[PDB]
Amino acid sequence: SFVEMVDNLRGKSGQGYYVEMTVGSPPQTLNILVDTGSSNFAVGAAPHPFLHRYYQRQLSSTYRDLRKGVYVPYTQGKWEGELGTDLVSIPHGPNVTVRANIAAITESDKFFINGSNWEGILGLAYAEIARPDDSLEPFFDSLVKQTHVPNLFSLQLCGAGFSVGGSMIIGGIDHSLYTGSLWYTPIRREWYYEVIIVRVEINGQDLKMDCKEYNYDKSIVDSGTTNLRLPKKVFEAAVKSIKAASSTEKFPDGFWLGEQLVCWQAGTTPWNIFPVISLYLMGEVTNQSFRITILPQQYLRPVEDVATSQDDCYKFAISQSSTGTVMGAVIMEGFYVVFDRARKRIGFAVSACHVHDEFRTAAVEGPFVTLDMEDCGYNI
Ligand SMILES: CCCN1CCC[C@@]12CCN([C@@H](C)C(=O)N[C@@H](Cc1ccccc1)[C@H](O)CNCc1cccc(C(C)C)c1)C2=O
Repeated sequence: SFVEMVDNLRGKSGQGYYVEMTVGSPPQTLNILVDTGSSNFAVGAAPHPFLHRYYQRQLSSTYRDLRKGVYVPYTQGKWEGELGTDLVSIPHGPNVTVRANIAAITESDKFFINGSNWEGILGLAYAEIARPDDSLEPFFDSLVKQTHVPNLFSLQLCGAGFSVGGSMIIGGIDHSLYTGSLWYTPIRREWYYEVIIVRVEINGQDLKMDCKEYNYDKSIVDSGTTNLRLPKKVFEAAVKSIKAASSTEKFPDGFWLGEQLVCWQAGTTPWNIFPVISLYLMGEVTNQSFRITILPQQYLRPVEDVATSQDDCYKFAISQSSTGTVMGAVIMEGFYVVFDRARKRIGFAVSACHVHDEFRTAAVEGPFVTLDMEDCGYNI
Protein backbone atom coordinates (compact mmCIF):
# COMPACT_ATOMS: atom_id res chain seq x y z
CA SER A 1 0.00 0.00 0.00
CA PHE A 2 1.03 3.61 -0.58
CA VAL A 3 0.73 4.48 3.11
CA GLU A 4 3.30 1.79 3.93
CA MET A 5 5.68 3.44 1.47
CA VAL A 6 5.34 6.94 2.89
CA ASP A 7 8.51 8.25 4.52
CA ASN A 8 10.66 5.44 3.14
CA LEU A 9 13.44 7.86 2.15
CA ARG A 10 16.20 9.34 4.27
CA GLY A 11 19.02 11.73 3.51
CA LYS A 12 19.29 15.23 2.08
CA SER A 13 20.06 17.05 -1.15
CA GLY A 14 23.76 17.48 -0.41
CA GLN A 15 24.63 13.83 0.13
CA GLY A 16 21.68 12.12 -1.51
CA TYR A 17 18.31 10.58 -0.71
CA TYR A 18 18.34 6.83 -0.13
CA VAL A 19 15.91 3.95 0.28
CA GLU A 20 16.46 0.62 2.05
CA MET A 21 16.82 -2.37 -0.28
CA THR A 22 17.90 -5.98 0.02
CA VAL A 23 20.05 -7.96 -2.37
CA GLY A 24 20.76 -11.68 -2.45
CA SER A 25 19.53 -14.78 -0.65
CA PRO A 26 19.39 -14.59 2.26
CA PRO A 27 18.67 -10.85 1.90
CA GLN A 28 21.51 -8.43 2.59
CA THR A 29 20.25 -5.01 3.67
CA LEU A 30 21.80 -1.94 2.05
CA ASN A 31 20.89 1.73 1.77
CA ILE A 32 20.67 2.79 -1.87
CA LEU A 33 20.73 6.30 -3.35
CA VAL A 34 17.71 7.02 -5.55
CA ASP A 35 18.97 8.46 -8.84
CA THR A 36 16.61 9.44 -11.67
CA GLY A 37 19.66 10.74 -13.55
CA SER A 38 21.24 7.38 -14.41
CA SER A 39 20.23 3.81 -15.22
CA ASN A 40 22.63 1.42 -13.47
CA PHE A 41 21.92 -0.40 -10.21
CA ALA A 42 25.25 -0.73 -8.42
CA VAL A 43 26.39 -1.53 -4.89
CA GLY A 44 29.66 -1.42 -3.00
CA ALA A 45 30.94 -5.00 -3.10
CA ALA A 46 34.38 -4.67 -1.51
CA PRO A 47 35.82 -2.73 1.45
CA HIS A 48 36.13 1.05 1.14
CA PRO A 49 36.98 3.65 3.81
CA PHE A 50 33.58 5.32 3.41
CA LEU A 51 31.53 2.11 3.28
CA HIS A 52 29.77 1.00 6.44
CA ARG A 53 28.84 -2.33 4.87
CA TYR A 54 28.93 -3.93 1.44
CA TYR A 55 27.37 -6.62 -0.75
CA GLN A 56 28.99 -10.03 -0.23
CA ARG A 57 28.28 -12.04 -3.37
CA GLN A 58 29.81 -15.23 -1.98
CA LEU A 59 27.11 -15.32 0.71
CA SER A 60 24.21 -15.17 -1.76
CA SER A 61 23.12 -18.53 -3.14
CA THR A 62 21.07 -16.76 -5.82
CA TYR A 63 23.90 -14.65 -7.26
CA ARG A 64 24.87 -15.23 -10.91
CA ASP A 65 28.05 -13.70 -12.34
CA LEU A 66 27.49 -12.24 -15.82
CA ARG A 67 31.23 -12.51 -16.43
CA LYS A 68 31.28 -8.94 -17.76
CA GLY A 69 32.81 -5.76 -16.38
CA VAL A 70 31.32 -2.27 -16.20
CA TYR A 71 32.68 1.26 -15.83
CA VAL A 72 30.49 4.26 -15.06
CA PRO A 73 31.73 7.88 -15.05
CA TYR A 74 29.23 10.46 -13.79
CA THR A 75 29.58 14.25 -14.02
CA GLN A 76 31.66 13.86 -10.88
CA GLY A 77 32.68 10.50 -9.46
CA LYS A 78 33.19 7.12 -11.09
CA TRP A 79 33.17 3.42 -10.29
CA GLU A 80 34.07 0.10 -11.86
CA GLY A 81 32.78 -3.35 -11.08
CA GLU A 82 31.57 -6.77 -12.14
CA LEU A 83 28.08 -7.34 -13.53
CA GLY A 84 25.81 -10.07 -12.21
CA THR A 85 22.17 -10.76 -11.37
CA ASP A 86 20.51 -11.49 -8.04
CA LEU A 87 17.21 -11.19 -6.17
CA VAL A 88 16.30 -7.67 -5.04
CA SER A 89 13.57 -6.28 -2.80
CA ILE A 90 12.52 -2.95 -1.31
CA PRO A 91 11.28 -3.60 2.25
CA HIS A 92 9.26 -0.37 2.40
CA GLY A 93 8.35 -0.38 -1.26
CA PRO A 94 6.19 -2.81 -3.29
CA ASN A 95 5.74 -6.21 -1.67
CA VAL A 96 7.64 -8.07 -4.38
CA THR A 97 11.05 -9.57 -5.15
CA VAL A 98 12.60 -9.48 -8.60
CA ARG A 99 15.76 -10.66 -10.30
CA ALA A 100 17.78 -7.69 -11.49
CA ASN A 101 21.12 -6.69 -12.95
CA ILE A 102 23.55 -5.53 -10.27
CA ALA A 103 27.00 -4.03 -10.69
CA ALA A 104 29.31 -5.07 -7.86
CA ILE A 105 31.54 -2.04 -7.26
CA THR A 106 35.14 -3.08 -6.61
CA GLU A 107 36.94 0.17 -7.45
CA SER A 108 35.79 3.78 -7.22
CA ASP A 109 36.95 7.38 -7.30
CA LYS A 110 35.13 10.19 -5.49
CA PHE A 111 31.87 8.24 -5.70
CA PHE A 112 31.14 7.14 -2.15
CA ILE A 113 30.52 9.95 0.33
CA ASN A 114 31.80 9.81 3.89
CA GLY A 115 28.91 9.72 6.35
CA SER A 116 26.23 9.56 3.65
CA ASN A 117 24.84 6.27 5.02
CA TRP A 118 24.31 4.75 1.57
CA GLU A 119 26.29 1.95 -0.07
CA GLY A 120 24.86 1.84 -3.58
CA ILE A 121 22.93 3.67 -6.27
CA LEU A 122 19.63 2.91 -8.01
CA GLY A 123 19.52 4.35 -11.50
CA LEU A 124 15.85 4.83 -12.31
CA ALA A 125 16.17 6.24 -15.84
CA TYR A 126 15.96 4.36 -19.15
CA ALA A 127 18.09 1.71 -20.83
CA GLU A 128 19.51 4.06 -23.46
CA ILE A 129 21.98 5.53 -20.95
CA ALA A 130 22.80 2.29 -19.13
CA ARG A 131 26.43 1.13 -19.15
CA PRO A 132 28.08 -0.68 -20.81
CA ASP A 133 25.17 -0.26 -23.22
CA ASP A 134 21.39 -0.25 -23.55
CA SER A 135 21.22 -4.06 -23.47
CA LEU A 136 21.66 -3.97 -19.69
CA GLU A 137 18.07 -3.86 -18.43
CA PRO A 138 17.59 -1.23 -15.69
CA PHE A 139 16.03 -2.16 -12.36
CA PHE A 140 12.66 -0.49 -12.83
CA ASP A 141 12.24 -2.16 -16.22
CA SER A 142 12.86 -5.53 -14.54
CA LEU A 143 10.41 -4.65 -11.77
CA VAL A 144 7.61 -3.86 -14.21
CA LYS A 145 8.30 -6.89 -16.42
CA GLN A 146 8.35 -9.40 -13.56
CA THR A 147 5.49 -8.03 -11.44
CA HIS A 148 2.09 -6.38 -11.81
CA VAL A 149 3.45 -3.06 -10.53
CA PRO A 150 2.18 -0.17 -12.70
CA ASN A 151 4.82 1.58 -14.78
CA LEU A 152 5.35 4.76 -12.79
CA PHE A 153 6.82 6.02 -9.55
CA SER A 154 6.75 9.30 -7.69
CA LEU A 155 9.21 11.15 -5.47
CA GLN A 156 8.56 13.51 -2.59
CA LEU A 157 11.95 14.84 -1.50
CA CYS A 158 11.90 16.94 1.65
CA GLY A 159 14.54 19.38 2.82
CA ALA A 160 15.79 19.90 6.35
CA GLY A 161 13.86 23.14 6.75
CA PHE A 162 10.47 21.68 5.83
CA SER A 163 14.40 11.26 10.73
CA VAL A 164 12.48 11.08 7.44
CA GLY A 165 13.76 12.56 4.18
CA GLY A 166 10.79 11.87 1.94
CA SER A 167 8.84 9.23 0.04
CA MET A 168 9.30 7.11 -3.05
CA ILE A 169 5.94 5.71 -4.08
CA ILE A 170 6.28 2.88 -6.57
CA GLY A 171 3.33 1.97 -8.76
CA GLY A 172 1.13 4.99 -8.20
CA ILE A 173 0.30 8.47 -6.96
CA ASP A 174 -0.37 9.20 -3.29
CA HIS A 175 -2.75 12.15 -2.98
CA SER A 176 -1.84 12.75 0.66
CA LEU A 177 1.61 13.84 -0.54
CA TYR A 178 0.52 16.90 -2.52
CA THR A 179 -1.98 19.74 -2.68
CA GLY A 180 -3.41 21.64 -5.63
CA SER A 181 -3.15 20.56 -9.26
CA LEU A 182 -0.70 18.09 -10.80
CA TRP A 183 0.80 19.58 -13.97
CA TYR A 184 2.43 17.35 -16.58
CA THR A 185 5.32 17.96 -18.95
CA PRO A 186 6.13 15.48 -21.75
CA ILE A 187 9.16 13.24 -21.56
CA ARG A 188 10.88 14.32 -24.77
CA ARG A 189 13.00 11.20 -25.19
CA GLU A 190 13.30 8.08 -23.05
CA TRP A 191 16.92 8.09 -21.97
CA TYR A 192 17.37 10.56 -19.17
CA TYR A 193 14.08 11.93 -17.96
CA GLU A 194 14.40 14.68 -20.55
CA VAL A 195 12.01 17.62 -20.45
CA ILE A 196 11.76 21.01 -22.15
CA ILE A 197 12.04 24.41 -20.47
CA VAL A 198 10.23 27.07 -22.52
CA ARG A 199 10.81 30.17 -20.38
CA VAL A 200 12.88 31.32 -17.40
CA GLU A 201 12.18 34.29 -15.15
CA ILE A 202 14.15 35.59 -12.20
CA ASN A 203 12.00 37.65 -9.88
CA GLY A 204 9.34 37.94 -12.54
CA GLN A 205 11.82 39.20 -15.12
CA ASP A 206 12.10 37.19 -18.35
CA LEU A 207 15.68 36.23 -19.25
CA LYS A 208 14.54 36.75 -22.85
CA MET A 209 16.77 34.11 -24.42
CA ASP A 210 15.91 31.92 -27.37
CA CYS A 211 14.28 29.09 -25.45
CA LYS A 212 16.52 26.50 -27.10
CA GLU A 213 19.35 27.92 -24.97
CA TYR A 214 17.57 26.72 -21.83
CA ASN A 215 17.77 23.17 -23.17
CA TYR A 216 21.29 23.11 -24.61
CA ASP A 217 21.93 20.36 -25.10
CA LYS A 218 19.21 18.72 -23.01
CA SER A 219 17.29 19.35 -19.79
CA ILE A 220 16.77 16.53 -17.29
CA VAL A 221 15.13 15.79 -13.94
CA ASP A 222 17.81 14.26 -11.73
CA SER A 223 17.42 13.28 -8.07
CA GLY A 224 21.05 12.16 -8.01
CA THR A 225 22.39 15.66 -8.62
CA THR A 226 22.28 18.16 -5.75
CA ASN A 227 22.23 21.45 -7.64
CA LEU A 228 20.30 23.20 -10.33
CA ARG A 229 22.82 23.05 -13.15
CA LEU A 230 22.49 25.51 -16.03
CA PRO A 231 24.10 25.90 -19.47
CA LYS A 232 26.86 28.52 -19.42
CA LYS A 233 24.88 31.30 -21.09
CA VAL A 234 21.87 30.76 -18.84
CA PHE A 235 23.97 30.38 -15.70
CA GLU A 236 25.68 33.72 -16.34
CA ALA A 237 22.38 35.54 -16.81
CA ALA A 238 20.90 33.88 -13.72
CA VAL A 239 23.87 34.78 -11.52
CA LYS A 240 23.75 38.35 -12.82
CA SER A 241 20.07 38.67 -11.92
CA ILE A 242 20.42 37.09 -8.47
CA LYS A 243 23.45 39.28 -7.76
CA ALA A 244 21.54 42.41 -8.76
CA ALA A 245 18.58 41.52 -6.55
CA SER A 246 20.76 40.72 -3.53
CA SER A 247 23.20 43.59 -4.08
CA THR A 248 22.50 45.14 -0.67
CA GLU A 249 24.81 42.43 0.65
CA LYS A 250 28.41 41.60 -0.24
CA PHE A 251 29.23 37.94 -0.84
CA PRO A 252 32.56 36.09 -0.49
CA ASP A 253 34.85 35.33 -3.40
CA GLY A 254 33.84 31.87 -4.57
CA PHE A 255 30.30 31.86 -3.18
CA TRP A 256 28.81 32.16 -6.67
CA LEU A 257 31.03 29.30 -7.83
CA GLY A 258 29.21 27.09 -5.35
CA GLU A 259 32.38 26.39 -3.39
CA GLN A 260 32.32 28.83 -0.46
CA LEU A 261 29.86 29.17 2.43
CA VAL A 262 27.92 32.26 3.40
CA CYS A 263 26.69 32.42 7.00
CA TRP A 264 24.21 34.52 8.96
CA GLN A 265 23.50 34.78 12.68
CA ALA A 266 20.95 32.15 13.67
CA GLY A 267 17.54 32.88 12.20
CA THR A 268 18.50 36.11 10.43
CA THR A 269 19.01 34.84 6.87
CA PRO A 270 17.78 37.67 4.59
CA TRP A 271 15.56 35.50 2.38
CA ASN A 272 13.82 38.61 1.08
CA ILE A 273 16.83 39.98 -0.81
CA PHE A 274 17.04 36.85 -2.97
CA PRO A 275 14.76 36.47 -6.02
CA VAL A 276 12.45 33.61 -6.97
CA ILE A 277 13.33 31.59 -10.06
CA SER A 278 10.48 30.48 -12.30
CA LEU A 279 11.06 27.60 -14.69
CA TYR A 280 8.30 27.21 -17.26
CA LEU A 281 8.00 23.64 -18.53
CA MET A 282 6.41 22.59 -21.81
CA GLY A 283 2.81 21.53 -21.29
CA GLU A 284 0.83 18.66 -22.79
CA VAL A 285 -1.01 21.03 -25.15
CA THR A 286 0.68 22.95 -27.98
CA ASN A 287 2.29 26.18 -26.76
CA GLN A 288 0.86 25.83 -23.28
CA SER A 289 3.18 25.65 -20.30
CA PHE A 290 3.20 25.69 -16.52
CA ARG A 291 5.78 27.10 -14.15
CA ILE A 292 7.42 25.80 -11.04
CA THR A 293 8.71 28.54 -8.78
CA ILE A 294 11.90 28.06 -6.81
CA LEU A 295 12.62 30.04 -3.63
CA PRO A 296 16.07 30.87 -2.21
CA GLN A 297 15.23 28.38 0.55
CA GLN A 298 15.81 25.84 -2.22
CA TYR A 299 18.77 27.20 -4.18
CA LEU A 300 20.67 28.28 -1.09
CA ARG A 301 21.42 24.87 0.39
CA PRO A 302 21.95 24.68 4.16
CA VAL A 303 24.99 22.81 5.45
CA GLU A 304 24.52 20.72 8.60
CA ASP A 305 28.18 20.45 9.65
CA VAL A 306 28.32 20.45 13.46
CA ALA A 307 31.39 22.68 13.28
CA THR A 308 29.44 25.50 11.61
CA SER A 309 26.23 25.05 13.59
CA GLN A 310 26.38 28.21 15.69
CA ASP A 311 25.21 30.11 12.61
CA ASP A 312 23.06 29.37 9.57
CA CYS A 313 25.40 28.65 6.66
CA TYR A 314 24.62 27.91 3.01
CA LYS A 315 26.20 27.00 -0.30
CA PHE A 316 24.95 28.46 -3.59
CA ALA A 317 23.24 25.43 -5.15
CA ILE A 318 23.30 26.56 -8.78
CA SER A 319 26.20 25.39 -10.96
CA GLN A 320 27.41 25.95 -14.51
CA SER A 321 26.96 22.95 -16.81
CA SER A 322 28.49 21.94 -20.14
CA THR A 323 26.04 19.06 -20.60
CA GLY A 324 22.69 20.81 -20.37
CA THR A 325 20.23 21.78 -17.66
CA VAL A 326 19.85 19.54 -14.63
CA MET A 327 16.88 20.03 -12.35
CA GLY A 328 18.49 18.40 -9.34
CA ALA A 329 17.39 17.60 -5.81
CA VAL A 330 17.16 21.17 -4.53
CA ILE A 331 14.68 21.85 -7.34
CA MET A 332 12.66 18.69 -6.69
CA GLU A 333 12.45 19.44 -2.96
CA GLY A 334 9.06 20.77 -1.93
CA PHE A 335 7.43 19.32 -5.04
CA TYR A 336 5.74 15.98 -5.53
CA VAL A 337 7.22 14.69 -8.78
CA VAL A 338 5.47 11.92 -10.70
CA PHE A 339 7.53 9.92 -13.17
CA ASP A 340 4.70 8.63 -15.34
CA ARG A 341 6.63 6.31 -17.62
CA ALA A 342 3.45 4.65 -18.87
CA ARG A 343 2.21 7.94 -20.34
CA LYS A 344 5.66 9.39 -21.06
CA ARG A 345 5.23 12.46 -18.86
CA ILE A 346 6.45 13.97 -15.61
CA GLY A 347 4.03 15.58 -13.19
CA PHE A 348 4.69 18.36 -10.69
CA ALA A 349 2.58 19.43 -7.73
CA VAL A 350 3.19 21.36 -4.52
CA SER A 351 4.18 18.76 -1.96
CA ALA A 352 3.09 18.39 1.65
CA CYS A 353 6.60 19.45 2.66
CA HIS A 354 6.62 22.47 0.37
CA VAL A 355 8.94 25.43 0.86
CA HIS A 356 7.61 28.82 1.94
CA ASP A 357 7.95 31.80 4.23
CA GLU A 358 5.40 34.44 5.23
CA PHE A 359 5.66 36.29 1.91
CA ARG A 360 6.44 33.69 -0.73
CA THR A 361 5.85 30.04 -1.54
CA ALA A 362 7.07 27.46 -4.01
CA ALA A 363 4.27 26.92 -6.50
CA VAL A 364 3.14 25.00 -9.55
CA GLU A 365 0.95 27.24 -11.71
CA GLY A 366 -0.65 27.11 -15.13
CA PRO A 367 -1.64 27.23 -17.88
CA PHE A 368 0.47 29.89 -19.55
CA VAL A 369 0.26 30.57 -23.29
CA THR A 370 3.05 31.67 -25.62
CA LEU A 371 2.66 33.26 -29.05
CA ASP A 372 5.95 32.12 -30.61
CA MET A 373 5.71 28.64 -32.10
CA GLU A 374 9.39 27.70 -31.93
CA ASP A 375 10.18 24.18 -30.75
CA CYS A 376 12.30 24.79 -27.65
CA GLY A 377 13.87 21.37 -27.95
CA TYR A 378 17.55 21.45 -28.82
CA ASN A 379 17.39 18.09 -30.61
CA ILE A 380 14.64 16.67 -32.82
C1 LIG B 1 23.70 12.67 -4.34
C2 LIG B 1 24.39 13.98 -4.81
C3 LIG B 1 25.87 14.03 -4.35
N1 LIG B 1 26.52 15.30 -4.77
C4 LIG B 1 27.20 16.07 -3.71
C5 LIG B 1 28.62 16.34 -4.25
C6 LIG B 1 28.25 16.63 -5.72
C7 LIG B 1 27.31 15.44 -6.04
C8 LIG B 1 28.11 14.16 -6.43
C9 LIG B 1 28.10 14.09 -7.97
N2 LIG B 1 26.98 14.95 -8.32
C10 LIG B 1 26.41 15.06 -9.67
C11 LIG B 1 27.13 16.16 -10.50
C12 LIG B 1 26.32 13.71 -10.36
O1 LIG B 1 27.13 13.43 -11.24
N3 LIG B 1 25.33 12.87 -9.96
C13 LIG B 1 25.12 11.52 -10.52
C14 LIG B 1 24.89 10.47 -9.39
C15 LIG B 1 25.98 10.41 -8.31
C16 LIG B 1 27.37 10.44 -8.62
C17 LIG B 1 28.33 10.38 -7.59
C18 LIG B 1 27.92 10.29 -6.24
C19 LIG B 1 26.54 10.27 -5.92
C20 LIG B 1 25.58 10.33 -6.95
C21 LIG B 1 23.94 11.53 -11.55
O2 LIG B 1 23.66 10.22 -12.07
C22 LIG B 1 24.16 12.52 -12.72
N4 LIG B 1 23.12 12.37 -13.75
C23 LIG B 1 23.49 12.87 -15.10
C24 LIG B 1 24.65 12.07 -15.73
C25 LIG B 1 25.86 12.74 -16.05
C26 LIG B 1 26.93 12.02 -16.62
C27 LIG B 1 26.81 10.63 -16.88
C28 LIG B 1 25.61 9.95 -16.57
C29 LIG B 1 25.51 8.43 -16.86
C30 LIG B 1 25.79 7.56 -15.61
C31 LIG B 1 24.18 8.02 -17.56
C32 LIG B 1 24.54 10.68 -15.99
C33 LIG B 1 26.50 15.68 -7.29
O3 LIG B 1 25.54 16.45 -7.31
